[PDB]
Amino acid sequence: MQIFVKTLTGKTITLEVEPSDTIENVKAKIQDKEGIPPDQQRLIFAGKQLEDGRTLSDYNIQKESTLHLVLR
Amino acid sequence: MQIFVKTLTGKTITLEVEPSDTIENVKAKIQDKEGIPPDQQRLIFAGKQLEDGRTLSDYNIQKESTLHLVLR
Repeated sequence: MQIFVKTLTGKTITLEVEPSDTIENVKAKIQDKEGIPPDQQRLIFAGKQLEDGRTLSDYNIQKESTLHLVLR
Repeated sequence: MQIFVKTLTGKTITLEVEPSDTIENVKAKIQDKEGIPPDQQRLIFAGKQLEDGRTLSDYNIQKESTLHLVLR
């Protein structure tokens, strides 16, 4: 399924993922596309910070869901 | 002066502040508006995490500056 990630600068990125994909895997996909190291990235969905040891399905993230990316 | 705070969901909040306002005071203003407890909020500006014991002027935050809010 496709998901969207918005940046602090107003950019939107589209990613192809599976509900069984891990958050760490998602961060890795972002690194590949934007060059941002996973340790400097924070992912938020519906006001909650997503953990690297959990999956998309655990957060009930559905197709065309939009995640927010924060930089540290 | 007015400042802007963006959320992980893409929402933008406008706040009225003074350069002498403390970060803790700013968090308190956000709590009043969004109901998010200050202990669950992280404020970032120009890539730096703002501390509760410092003021806006210390970070050279000027009118119409945009801060980023992160949830924990």
